[PDB]
Amino acid sequence: MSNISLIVGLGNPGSEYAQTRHNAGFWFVEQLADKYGITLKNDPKFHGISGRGNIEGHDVRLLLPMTYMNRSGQSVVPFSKFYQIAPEAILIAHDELDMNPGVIRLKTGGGHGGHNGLRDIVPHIGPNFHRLRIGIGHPGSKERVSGHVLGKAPSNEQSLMDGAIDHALSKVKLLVQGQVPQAMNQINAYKPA
Repeated sequence: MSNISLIVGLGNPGSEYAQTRHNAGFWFVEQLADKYGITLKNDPKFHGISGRGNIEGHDVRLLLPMTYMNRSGQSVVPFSKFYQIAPEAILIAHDELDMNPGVIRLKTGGGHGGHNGLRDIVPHIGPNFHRLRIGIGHPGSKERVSGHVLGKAPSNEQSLMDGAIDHALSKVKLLVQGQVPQAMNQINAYKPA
């Protein structure tokens, strides 16, 4: 299998969004970057914040689109094209309404599932990239989805999501080493302590 060589976190820019559930992907990638001492720098050519460095023996690029969520493809698409990174070598971390806080899954392929960041990406690179689906819960009804994803979780739910993210961070070594089925088994088996 392709090694994962580009890890993208989805989210919105600005301090008013930094703690909102829709930035779960940013939380994952920011934490990963700091764990391996990869510096995320302003990258206006690709409408994002990006870095590059060694993660467990492999040279990996990290990307945070600064386009706002619904326009994420304006960063991800030209970045991945410029560095000639195939979709199969890309992992995209994002919030997942259909899983609860504390649930985290690695998925390969498929569509956007209504996620408006993924919606802006799949059309242009196709579906065959990996996704880290970070459960943020669903608020009961369709009307309250926007307020849920653009709001801050309470403490209890935030701990659960943080626990799930910690767990996936510990499996990034398998991902960058090309052991995607192993990583999928091990991520998808997580349950909180």
